[PDB]
Amino acid sequence: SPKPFTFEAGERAVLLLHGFTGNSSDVRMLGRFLESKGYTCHAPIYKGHGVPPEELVHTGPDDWWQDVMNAYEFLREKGYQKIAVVGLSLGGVFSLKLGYTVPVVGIVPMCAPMYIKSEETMYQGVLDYAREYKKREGKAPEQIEKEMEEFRKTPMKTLKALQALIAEVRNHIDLIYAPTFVVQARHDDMINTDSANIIYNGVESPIKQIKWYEESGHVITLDKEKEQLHEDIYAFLESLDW
Repeated sequence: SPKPFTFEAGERAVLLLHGFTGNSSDVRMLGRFLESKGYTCHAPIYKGHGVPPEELVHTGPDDWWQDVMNAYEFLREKGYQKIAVVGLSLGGVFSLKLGYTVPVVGIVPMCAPMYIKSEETMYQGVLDYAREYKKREGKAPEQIEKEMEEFRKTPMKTLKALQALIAEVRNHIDLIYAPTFVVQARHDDMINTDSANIIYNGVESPIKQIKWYEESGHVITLDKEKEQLHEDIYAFLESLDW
């Protein structure tokens, strides 16, 4: 069962944030890589995440943002003053929000959405996650159907709040001056890839870069170009003034 992680190495720290329906496993390989390069890493798990999908629908972005802020403070409290933030998908949106909320050395949003899917589409996405999760539990197709029958009886009321979160950060990214590396998969079937240009163009950061990953999908940390992504993130972090 996935759990948060903290790898303590050198004095430079990186906060790693996962995406909606994701968990710390989505950033664990990047954490081990950065630890091996001497960076301290911490990845939380948002409320309703890394547990049975049944628990997700009762949580929302107000809960998940508390987890993000508590994670930042966890690093600070351990004496790591200088923190970069790297985030996948929704974690990338939270990376941007931390970037104008609290002191950070740099931000790497990876496949972060700047625009809104419908509540129906977002809900379908939760349903897909729930079924994929039960498949990975090795449950028989019959058992999955019966469980999803039950699951569909409860709506997820916090989805309007997630739409509102995305629009709010979209409209505040002009407050960001921190060095920003925008990462985007070229073909991403989960988000509008125009988001990447919106972030790149919309921040006030004097120091910024963007890279497109040509053969990757949305969950880019788990996909086939992760080795390159790891090197690119490290090169970016090495270029910053800690």
